[PDB]
Amino acid sequence: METYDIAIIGTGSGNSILDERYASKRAAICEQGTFGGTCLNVGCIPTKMFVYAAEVAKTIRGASRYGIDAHIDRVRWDDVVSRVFGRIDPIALSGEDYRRCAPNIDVYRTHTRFGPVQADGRYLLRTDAGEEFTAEQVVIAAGSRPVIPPAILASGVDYHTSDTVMRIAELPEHIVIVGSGFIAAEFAHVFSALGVRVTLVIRGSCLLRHCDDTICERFTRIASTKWELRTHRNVVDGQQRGSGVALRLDDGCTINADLLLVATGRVSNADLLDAEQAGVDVEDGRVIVDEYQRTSARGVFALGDVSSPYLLKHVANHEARVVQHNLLCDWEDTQSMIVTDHRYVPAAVFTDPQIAAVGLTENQAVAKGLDISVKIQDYGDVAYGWAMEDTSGIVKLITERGSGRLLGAHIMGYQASSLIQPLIQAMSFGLTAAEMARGQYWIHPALPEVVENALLGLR
Amino acid sequence: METYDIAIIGTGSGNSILDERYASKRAAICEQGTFGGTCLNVGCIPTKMFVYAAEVAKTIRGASRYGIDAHIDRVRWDDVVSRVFGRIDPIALSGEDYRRCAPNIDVYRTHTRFGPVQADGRYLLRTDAGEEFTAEQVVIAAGSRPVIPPAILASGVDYHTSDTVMRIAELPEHIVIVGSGFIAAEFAHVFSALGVRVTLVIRGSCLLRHCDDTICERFTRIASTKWELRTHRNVVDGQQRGSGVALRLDDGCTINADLLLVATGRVSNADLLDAEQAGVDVEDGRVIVDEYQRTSARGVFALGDVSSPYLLKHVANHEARVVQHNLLCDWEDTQSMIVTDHRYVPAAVFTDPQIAAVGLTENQAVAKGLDISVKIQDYGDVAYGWAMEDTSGIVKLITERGSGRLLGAHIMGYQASSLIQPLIQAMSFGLTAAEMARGQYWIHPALPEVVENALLGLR
Ligand SMILES: Cc1cc2nc3c(=O)[nH]c(=O)nc-3n(C[C@H](O)[C@H](O)[C@H](O)COP(=O)(O)OP(=O)(O)OC[C@H]3O[C@@H](n4cnc5c(N)ncnc54)[C@H](O)[C@@H]3O)c2cc1C
Ligand SMILES: Cc1cc2nc3c(=O)[nH]c(=O)nc-3n(C[C@H](O)[C@H](O)[C@H](O)COP(=O)(O)OP(=O)(O)OC[C@H]3O[C@@H](n4cnc5c(N)ncnc54)[C@H](O)[C@@H]3O)c2cc1C
Repeated sequence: METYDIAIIGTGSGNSILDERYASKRAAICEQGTFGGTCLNVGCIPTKMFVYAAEVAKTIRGASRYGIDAHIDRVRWDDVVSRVFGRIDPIALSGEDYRRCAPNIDVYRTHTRFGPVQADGRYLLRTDAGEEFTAEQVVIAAGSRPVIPPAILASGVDYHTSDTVMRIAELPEHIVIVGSGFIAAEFAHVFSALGVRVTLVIRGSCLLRHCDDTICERFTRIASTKWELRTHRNVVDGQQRGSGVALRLDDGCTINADLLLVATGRVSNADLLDAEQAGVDVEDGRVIVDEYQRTSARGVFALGDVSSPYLLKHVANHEARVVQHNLLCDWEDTQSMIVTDHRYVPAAVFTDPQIAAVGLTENQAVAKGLDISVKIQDYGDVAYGWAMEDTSGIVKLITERGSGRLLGAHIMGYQASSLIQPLIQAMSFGLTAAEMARGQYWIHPALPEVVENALLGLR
Repeated sequence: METYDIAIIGTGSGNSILDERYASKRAAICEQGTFGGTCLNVGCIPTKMFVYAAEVAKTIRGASRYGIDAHIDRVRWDDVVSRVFGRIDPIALSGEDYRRCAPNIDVYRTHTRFGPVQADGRYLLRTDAGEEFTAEQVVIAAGSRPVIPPAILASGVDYHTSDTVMRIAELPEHIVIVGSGFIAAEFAHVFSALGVRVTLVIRGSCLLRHCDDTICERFTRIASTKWELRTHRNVVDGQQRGSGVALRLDDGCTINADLLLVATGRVSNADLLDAEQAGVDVEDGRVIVDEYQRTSARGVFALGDVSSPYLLKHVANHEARVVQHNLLCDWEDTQSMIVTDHRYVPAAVFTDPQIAAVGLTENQAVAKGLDISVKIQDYGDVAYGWAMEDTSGIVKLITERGSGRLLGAHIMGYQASSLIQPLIQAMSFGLTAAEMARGQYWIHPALPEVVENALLGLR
C-alpha cells in the first residue's frame, strides 16, 4: 500500500493548493472527471465565451435603432464551438500533465471514496479502480452535480444539462429550458440572440427569484416579451418525437421542441464520498465546515461547492486560500489560522439585460428591522444612457439611514458586473454613501455616472 | 442703470449656481452663444453619442471574428444627426425659458465685457448690444474657445472644428484631421467606424502624447494601421478643390481630401473680457483663482475652462459647487469656505481602443524621485479577455513601494472609463494595492478581473 502526506479530491479550486510549500511532501490528487474542474471545462469560462458571441449578434439586430442598417448573413455555430473549446480543451491537458509529471504528485483518475480511519490516524482512501492509499491530511473539493427532476428522469426522454448542451452539433429551431436560476437565464440569452426560439417553463412566479423583487419583476417582464414564458408550470411527462421532444405539462398542454435543457439547480457531491465512514459529519447534503474550513475529522479540510453555501467560483477561491494557510498550521492553533469571510458576496447573471447584485435586498433589510433609504436611478437619466437610448436599465441602492452606509446594491442593465465593483469596494471596506458620491471624481460622460447619480438621489 | 445682486457670465457650468438660496435677489445671466454651454450643445454630450453609434458599427464589421457573419447595408448619417440633436437642441430652449420666465432672473444674449468699476465699488458690465448694468457679485464662467493654426487661417481654406463638424449634411469619403489631442483622436474613431477614410497630420511623434508613453506608443501603433498617420507634418498652405480641399504640407507633399477637421487645441475666453479694467488678474490667458475660487477682485469668482488648468466638465462642476458655497460666504471668512479638490483628477478619451487614466504617469513619478513599482496586465490574460479574444487591452498600475498606495492608473482597452472608477476610489480615499486586491470580492468571470490581477501582479 502507498503512503501519502496529503490527498486532494477534486481538481477544481483544490488544484490551486499544492504550491512550493508542499515541494518536500508527497501529494495525491483524485479527479473522476475531466481535469480542471467544472468552471473551466463545462462552467463559467466557456459559458461567458458563448455569451459574448451572443452579445455580438444582439448588437447587429438592434443596430437600426442608431442609424446603421445591418443584418446577419449566417451564424456559424460550428466555428463558435471550435473557437471556444479550442482554447479550453488543450488547457485541461497542460494542467493535467503539469501535476502528473511531477515526481512527488500522483494523480488518480477514478472515483475516490473514504475508508475507515486507520489506527495510526491516517485516512484510507479507495478508488473505484481498486487503488488504496493513505494520507495524513485530506482536502475535500468534490464540488457539486446537476439535479434532474424525477418526473423528467422517469419519462426516459432525451434531455440536456449545462454539462452537455455546450457541445451540440447544430443549433435547434425551438428549445425548452426548465428552470429559473442563473444558468437558465444565461442560456436563454445565448440561444435567443443566435436565432433560436426560446421557451421558459418555470414553476414559480418570477425569473431569478432570489434577486430583489424590483429587479426580478422588471426583468421577468422584459424576458416575457422576447421569450415564451410559461409560469407556474411543471413538466410531468414526455416522449421522443424524432430528433425533437414532446413534453406534457401539469395543466394538460403539450409542447413540441427540438431540445430540452434542464437547469433546476445543483447539489453537492458529498453524498458519494462515504464521509460518515471517516468521521466527517454531513448535514442536509453538504459537508459541515467551520470558519477555518475544518471538518469534524482531525486533519480533514473541505472547500468549494461540497460545503460552501455559495456555489460561486470567487467564493471557492477564497476558501482555497484559507485551506492553503490553515493547513500548514497545527490543527488547534486557531489563533495562527485565518478565518473565511463571507461578508458582502457578489453575484452576476449574464443575461439581457445583465444583472449583478451584492448585499441585502430591500425586503431583507426590512425583515431585519433596519431604518433604510432606497433610491432607484434609471440609465436614461444619465448622459451615457442618452447615447445608448436606454429605456430599462436601473441601479438600486439600499442604505442604512443612521450610519449612511451601503446595505445593498442591485443593478440590472448594461455592464452590470463592472459598475457594481465600486459599490462592492464601499461595502467591503466600510465607506458611507455620502463619501462615495462627493469624495471622489466621476468621469463625464462615462457610464459609472449612473451609480454616482443614484447615490445623490438617495433622499 | 439696473441694480443686480449677482451676475454670471456663461450658462455652461455657471448655470448650476443659481439655487433657491438666491430666490429673492435680482440676477443676470449672460450667454453670447447658444444656451446650455459647450458640453451639451457642441461638446461631450453630442460627441459621445456619435461614438456609441460608431462603436455599434465597429462591432458589426468585426463580427465575423466571433463566428457571426454580418455586413452593414447602409449608414443613415442624416438620421444619426437628427436623433442626437433632436434630443439636445430642445434642452437648450427649455433651460433658456426656465431662467428668462423667472421674475428674479434676467437674461442677456449678447457678448458681455467688463467695464470700469463704479465709484461705490460695484462692477459695471457692458454687453455688445448696448446694455449697461451693475452687479454686487460677479461669477466668471466664460469657458474656452477653439484654436486654429495661423497658417490655416491665412490660407483662406474651408475648415471645420468640433463646434461645426457634427452637423454636416453627408458623410465625406476622405477626411483629414489636423491635431493630436483627445478631440482629434475621438473623431478619427467616429468617422472611421462609419466608413470614412481618416488621415491624421500631427505635429509630434506620438498620438495622445500627454498620456502615459506606454499608452501613447501602443495606441499610436494601433492607430497607424487603421488610419493614415503622417507624423511630424504641419499644414502650411491650402486651396479649394471643389467640395474638397488640397492642403500643402511642410515637406512639399500635397494631400487632396473632402473635409478638413481642425483639433489643434483650445484657449480660455478670459482675453475677450477686458478683465483688467475691473481688477481681476489674468495669467497666461486664464483667470487667476485661489483654492477658494476667489479672484484678485473682491466679490468676483471664476470657474470652468476660463480659469481651471483641467478642461473637464466633472472638474468644472466641482469648481461651480465651490463657487456656489463660497459665494454666499463672506469674502474674508476663508475659514468657513470649501477648498477645490484637484488631487486625483481623471480623464478619458473615447477612441478605439478606449483610454482612461488618473494620477501621475511613470515618467512623472521618476522626475519626482519616488521608488515605484509598475505592473502591466494584459486583457487577454483574464477570463473575460478570452471571450473578447482581446490582443491589445492593457492596464498599467504604478504604486509607491514604501507606502504601498496607488500612484497612477492607466488603462487602454474595452470599458476603460468604467474600469478606472474602482481605481479612482482607492486613490481618492487612500486604499493600498494589497487591500484592494484581497480585501474585497471580484465577480468571476467579470471584466474587473483585469484590475484585480494588475494589483496582484505588482511586485
Ligand atoms: C453553467 C455554469 C455556469 C457557472 N457560472 C459561474 C459564474 O459565472 N460565476 C461563478 O462564480 N460560478 C459560476 N458557476 C459555478 C462554478 O462553476 C462552481 O461553483 C465551481 O466550479 C465550484 O468549484 P469546485 O472546485 O468546488 O467544484 P469543481 O470544479 O466541480 O470540482 C469538483 C471536481 O472533482 C471531481 N470529483 C467529485 N467528486 C469526486 C470524487 N469522489 N473523486 C474524485 N473526483 C471527484 C468532479 O468530477 C469535478 O471535476 C457556474 C456553474 C455552471 C454549471
Ligand atoms: C468637442 C469637445 C468634447 C469634450 N468632451 C469632454 C468629455 O468627454 N469630458 C469632459 O469632462 N470634458 C469634455 N470637454 C470639455 C468640456 O466641454 C468643458 O471642460 C466644460 O464644458 C467647461 O464648461 P464651461 O461652462 O466653463 O464652458 P462653456 O460650457 O463653454 O461655457 C461658456 C459659455 O459662455 C459663453 N460666453 C463666453 N464668454 C462670454 C462672454 N464674455 N459673455 C457672454 N457669454 C460668454 C460661451 O459662448 C459659452 O456658451 C469637451 C470639450 C469639447 C470642445
